[PDB]
Amino acid sequence: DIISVALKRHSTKAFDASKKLTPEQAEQIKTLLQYSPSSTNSQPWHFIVASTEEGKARVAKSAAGNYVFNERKMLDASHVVVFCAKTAMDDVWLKLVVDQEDADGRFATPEAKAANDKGRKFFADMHRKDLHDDAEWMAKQVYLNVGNFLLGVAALGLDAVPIEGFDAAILDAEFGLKEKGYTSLVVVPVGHHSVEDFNATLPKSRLPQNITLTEV
Amino acid sequence: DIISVALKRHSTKAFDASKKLTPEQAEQIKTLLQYSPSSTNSQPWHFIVASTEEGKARVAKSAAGNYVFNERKMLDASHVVVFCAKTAMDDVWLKLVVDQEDADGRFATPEAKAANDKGRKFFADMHRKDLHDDAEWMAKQVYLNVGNFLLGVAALGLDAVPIEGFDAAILDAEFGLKEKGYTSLVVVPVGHHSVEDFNATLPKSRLPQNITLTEV
Ligand SMILES: CC1=CC(C)=[N+]2C1=C(c1cc[n+](Cc3ccc([N+](=O)[O-])cc3)cc1)c1c(C)cc(C)n1[B-]2(F)F
Ligand SMILES: Cc1cc2nc3c(=O)[nH]c(=O)nc-3n(C[C@H](O)[C@H](O)[C@H](O)COP(=O)(O)O)c2cc1C
Ligand SMILES: Cc1cc2nc3c(=O)[nH]c(=O)nc-3n(C[C@H](O)[C@H](O)[C@H](O)COP(=O)(O)O)c2cc1C
Repeated sequence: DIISVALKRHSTKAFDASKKLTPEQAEQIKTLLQYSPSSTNSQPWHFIVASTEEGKARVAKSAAGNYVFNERKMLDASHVVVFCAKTAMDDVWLKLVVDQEDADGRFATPEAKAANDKGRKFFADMHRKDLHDDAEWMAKQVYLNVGNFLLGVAALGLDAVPIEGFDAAILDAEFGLKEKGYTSLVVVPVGHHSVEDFNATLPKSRLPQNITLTEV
Repeated sequence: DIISVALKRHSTKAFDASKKLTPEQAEQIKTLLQYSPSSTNSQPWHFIVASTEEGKARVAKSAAGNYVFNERKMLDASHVVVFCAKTAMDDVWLKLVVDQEDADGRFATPEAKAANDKGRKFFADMHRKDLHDDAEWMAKQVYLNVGNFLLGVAALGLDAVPIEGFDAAILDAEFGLKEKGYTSLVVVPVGHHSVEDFNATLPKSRLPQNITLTEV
């Protein structure tokens, strides 16, 4: 199932504006973003899904300067996801993680809740106090979600492309992510490709396993 | 159904050592690692898949210090992959990627290749000179590959777990990395779950969409 899905999914370079997402797939697109794994269930992310031609326009302002080639993907596609990560990891936000676990039924007795809180506060203190790469630590959790997402919509029969070529500073101001405490990382449109997408036609290229893989 | 994949996948806490992956799953292990997307198709990664008990043993040395609780996962699983990323982005890896694309037939005229090649060195030079996030860029792409991998193995009917609690320095010395020009980031075992894995039983926990998601 998944092997040939991974072998034909491709970064679409041109979208068909009229092919809109099913009312329900517009809710499973929501579902794949939430139920993705994260270091100690940190989930240090926030998502802005733009489905309107008012919302899709505000994001595409980001694709300025040397990013002009990525703007039609922002507009022509039906549903545009903007991946964001926390700037810094506060104590109350990790309190929110465990309490949500508590309500969802992961702990029998109270002892386990405290333990996880500090199993989390071990790794958190490891990165936010000793290594001082918490921003980057949290960012890598979201690129994992990106990867989870790009295979998800592909198997769901939807076209998509991941994009980093955008001016984060404006997208941060446009939706005030600096004020909330977040930073844009990757913009993934999803929709349906036009035959104006020259990548649907071209064969996939990877480097051979003898270069990339080691068996022991 | 891929949505049911995201709702039934779980971080396995105990593997059954007997149930080994079939050689076809053992040839499918490699393709998901190979055919994952990449920013400018850099693919700044290397994978060590350890398939026999002595190969699995060398990896499990990482989880010997204050990470012992994660060590049996590396021991009982059948195929253990440790994701690695390049230290620094050389010019020749940019040379081999595009040359490999040319060999697979992506460029009609030679001019298209050169355009593709430096559009790559636009992002590359930006991260190695302008941004200073030479390593962190070569790290986030493989966390993305992890994400693609974690849903692949779930949909493949396989049990898996991401691991960060390991001594990167030890495993890098163990297989003589960074001299290689690579770095361990995450260790992913995959195999089949044992009766001792009480994570398969617990209800999935996430933060509610009202917290993490904004529709515009
Ligand atoms: C998986 C598991 C294995 C064993 C031997 N037990 C359990 C759980 C259990 C309880 C709480 N948590 C918090 C937690 C959640 C996520 C992450 N994370 O992946 O980050 C870390 C920690 C995890 C597992 C459990 C329950 C509910 C009752 C009993 C007696 N047990 B257990 F027998 F101790
Ligand atoms: C993090 C990330 C960022 C990307 N950014 C862009 C981009 O800015 N512009 C673009 O045309 N493609 C972008 N891509 C698509 C890649 O060029 C593409 O995945 C790679 O060439 C392999 O092609 P494939 O998606 O068909 O496997 C990005 C991919 C990733 C993973
Ligand atoms: C990057 C990453 C690193 C992880 N490292 C560990 C780890 O070191 N030990 C562990 O028990 N679980 C680890 N996990 C599993 C997470 O705790 C788990 O994904 C999270 O609690 C949600 O659980 P789920 O995988 O069942 O959806 C890791 C997960 C990710 C994504």
